[PDB]
Amino acid sequence: NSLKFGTSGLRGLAVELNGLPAYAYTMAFVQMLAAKGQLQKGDKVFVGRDLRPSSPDIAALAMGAIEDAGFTPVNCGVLPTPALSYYAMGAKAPSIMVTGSHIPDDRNGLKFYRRDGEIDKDDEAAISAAYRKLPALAARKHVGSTETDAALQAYADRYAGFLGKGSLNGLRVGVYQHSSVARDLLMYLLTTLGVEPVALGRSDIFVPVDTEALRPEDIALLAQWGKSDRLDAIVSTDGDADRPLIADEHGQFVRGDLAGAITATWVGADTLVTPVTSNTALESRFPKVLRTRVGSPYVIASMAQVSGPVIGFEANGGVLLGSTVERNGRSLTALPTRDALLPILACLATVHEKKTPLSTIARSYGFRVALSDRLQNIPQEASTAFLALLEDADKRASLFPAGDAIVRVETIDGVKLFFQSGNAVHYRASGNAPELRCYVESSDDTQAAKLQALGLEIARKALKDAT
Ligand SMILES: O=C[C@H](O)[C@@H](O)[C@H](O)[C@H](O)COP(=O)(O)O
Ligand SMILES: [Mg+2]
Repeated sequence: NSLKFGTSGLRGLAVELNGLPAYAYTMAFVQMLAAKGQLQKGDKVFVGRDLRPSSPDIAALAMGAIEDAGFTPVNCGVLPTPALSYYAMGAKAPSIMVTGSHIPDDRNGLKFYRRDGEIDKDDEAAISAAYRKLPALAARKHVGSTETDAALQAYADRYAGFLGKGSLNGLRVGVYQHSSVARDLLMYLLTTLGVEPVALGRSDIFVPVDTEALRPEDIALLAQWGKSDRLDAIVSTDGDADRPLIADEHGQFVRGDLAGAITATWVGADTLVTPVTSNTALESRFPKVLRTRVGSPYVIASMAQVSGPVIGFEANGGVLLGSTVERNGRSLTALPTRDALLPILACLATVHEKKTPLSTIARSYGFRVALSDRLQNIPQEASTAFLALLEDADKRASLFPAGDAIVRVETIDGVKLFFQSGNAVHYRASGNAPELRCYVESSDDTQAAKLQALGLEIARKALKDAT
């Protein structure tokens, strides 16, 4: 009942997914591929997972369905979503990642990959249609495929071999581990690159990290760790490690779209593709920016139409490298799905090459002061109603303070309100969980904080009133 596609992935409550649904959705997927002639009897399907409590069970159900359908499940254990996809795509095989990514800890999901990339919105519909048509099925777990570290090792080597052993010697970097599937990978990879890494804040409890809505606790932790004069940066990822979480030499967060810009510069990108929620200062630096709806499938579909490299990224910080990049005789092949290691390493490499701290690098882009947050536990019907309210000219004027007039409204993806002052407030329903997003831009830190608070209070009040 909670289980549906949305922005990307099939997601919903862990207690619903952990059972027949995970098995049946996996069956729908593989049978969808086989029907289309793309999967033949005995072909490999790679499965990976994150560190959510339900993830081992859900992976085992997925692997059961793969095998019952007549295909070969390959257990890749615990690893980043981009590691699984990089490896499976290199093997020309589909894959399934078990993760809820950023979503709350009572939820989980499945992220589906074809042999050549993320599933698209047509695929999502064909899976849902196939799922609907399945019989009333004998769900079965597969614990029997021994874990292979091949995918994690290949992924590590992608970066080690591209930058080269010892190429970042001199850096000292904190690794905020929490429950990131890359918590250990980052330690050994950084060490191989000549960085001195320091483990910080490992958690035996799953921590849902949303890089577009950091917990005040994580912000305070990054500041506290990063206030040491001993660290050049703190690096991390979210749960399934498709998004970076990067802080500078003072422990201040570098917003994901700025890490994305730093990465675009580093790889010498010709065209950038990013959603509408990315910082509006991007176009000031980069002359070819294609703006999209929010979500990886939208970014990928625009990247695919583009003929240096094509780079995609979102304000969540995930980077989608669209073209092979060359450097000092070494290649980094295209990986058109969100990655955290690329932006992390691009940021560290920039610091290393320019002998300049990350805060100065970040400031050099002159980004508008942006903030983002979300309200949790907001049903789809309630966020749909609120967003409709904002389409009424009278209602908009009623909800916002009179002194700053709304001069433009866009409904490309949610509702974005542009003000005469230059302020902007953007609301979106999350497609991945019952949450309402509020993103703002303003002219300085004080005004931005006030604007973020106002935007969230306006939504809170209107949501309570409509109830
Ligand atoms: O979130 C995960 C999405 O699939 C990702 O591609 C998207 O850009 C944002 O991280 C937020 O999307 P929502 O705001 O819809 O949750
Ligand atoms: Mg994620």
